[PDB]
Amino acid sequence: AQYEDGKQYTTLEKPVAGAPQVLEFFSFFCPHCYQFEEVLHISDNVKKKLPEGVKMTKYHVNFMGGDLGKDLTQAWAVAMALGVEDKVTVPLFEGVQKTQTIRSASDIRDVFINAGIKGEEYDAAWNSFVVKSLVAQQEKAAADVQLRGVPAMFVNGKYQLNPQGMDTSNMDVFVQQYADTVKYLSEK
Ligand SMILES: O=C1CC=CN1Cc1cccc(-c2ccsc2)c1
Repeated sequence: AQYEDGKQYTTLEKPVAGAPQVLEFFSFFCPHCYQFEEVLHISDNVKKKLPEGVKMTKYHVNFMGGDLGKDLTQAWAVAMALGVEDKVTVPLFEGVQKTQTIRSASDIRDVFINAGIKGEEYDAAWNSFVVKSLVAQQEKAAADVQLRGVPAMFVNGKYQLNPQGMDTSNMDVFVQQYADTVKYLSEK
């Protein structure tokens, strides 16, 4: 067929009940994730093609970058809680991988301050149990699929995107193939 299990996607042998409809994982340490988000704009182009009533969830992971990797999962929880993902995603990626100016939790915080989140607001969120809960939700979702690599995207707890089964000669074509595959999977 045009879409084939093992080609554009794979099928989880242990399906996850109650999983987010479309679930993306990344790390700000992850070089391919930098490409996915900053250059390919995968999340945006996937979202722009999702059926009505299909929501997209994006979570950070701990298994890259040690201590700072865990700090970034907590900062991503702050970003989600405050709803400022679209303000901090670029400077966090660039801070970690382009300028390499993010070396500590304080450096992460500076990115939010520069993006206009007030210091008191950031610190209250950082220390909040709402954010602890969001951190737990990120960890649980990744654990549910035994996640050991990023970038990764899952659909309905059942299917995992397989971008290695896609032509990478043209960036634009690759992105819409990925997006069309997520749409196809969500409609299964
Ligand atoms: O996910 C995959 C599979 C193979 C490579 N990658 C990562 C990547 C990074 C940056 C650009 C491309 C790309 C896609 C079409 S033209 C250039 C692909």
